[PDB]
Amino acid sequence: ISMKQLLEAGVHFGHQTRRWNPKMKKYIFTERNGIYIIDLQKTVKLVDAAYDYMKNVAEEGGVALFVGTKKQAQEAIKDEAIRAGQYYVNHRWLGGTLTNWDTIQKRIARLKKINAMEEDGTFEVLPKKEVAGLNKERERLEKFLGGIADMPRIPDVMYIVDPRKERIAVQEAHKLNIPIVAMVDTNCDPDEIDVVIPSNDDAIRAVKLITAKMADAFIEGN
RNA sequence: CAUGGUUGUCGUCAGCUCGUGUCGUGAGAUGUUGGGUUAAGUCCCGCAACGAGCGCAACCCUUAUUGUUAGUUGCCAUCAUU
Ligand SMILES: [K+]
Ligand SMILES: [Mg+2]
Repeated sequence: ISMKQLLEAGVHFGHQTRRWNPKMKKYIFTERNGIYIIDLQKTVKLVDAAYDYMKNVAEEGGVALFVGTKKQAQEAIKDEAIRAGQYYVNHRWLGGTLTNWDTIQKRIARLKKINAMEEDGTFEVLPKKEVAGLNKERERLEKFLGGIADMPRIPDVMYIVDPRKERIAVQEAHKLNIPIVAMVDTNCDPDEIDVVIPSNDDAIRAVKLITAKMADAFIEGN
């Protein structure tokens, strides 16, 4: 990845100066027009390190979970996770998604069952109300758990966009001692993330750029 | 005022709870709250909650329309007689 690519994607932008986090001074370059500017030099070095780290995880046969519910990041992470073959959560991170993974597997099994009914033809012989109601249930299960329906075990690594937004996901990862690779913004906390990627979380182009790099790292590892 | 069984009562009011998860040193909390909606914890939406159970509802009986099968001890329009 290139510094010009980062700048074009707008990675450098941060949030308001008043809303920053002191720990981010380690990565902040300068403030312009009242908003902080991430140090793209450290960003390039750290994204390369994260690329290498994700590559190692992939080569180990590990499972990756891409997390982002930001309006900007939701669609981008879905596409890249699908492309990489690893699983994703993009609409809403359900509390206990991993700490209560055992419970969530029951809903995933329920989702698998409702899919089989369509293929089998139960829906055809199902009463109007039944099929309609079951279709609505299937829609909710897909909308929430769709991106992780086939995740075999607890992810070996969790990539996150804007942990400050994805507070709950970070907490579950810590509880399960799962490494976190996050797009950290000027108002976030870097201590919570093992592999920090100082970047703007509020730029769709930047999110696509960084997320695609991570997905390519996993693909290369495989 | 040792009990089983049976019953009244709030009240057919919409509540009462648990599993896992999470928060809290702890009793506890969350879900069950909140925006709507309903007769209803009824349902949708959002939510560190995700589900489930007892309730609610539905399945049951009766009443209100009707087809078909049946046509006597019931009914009498078409017919004649009493
Ligand atoms: K509990
Ligand atoms: Mg109920």
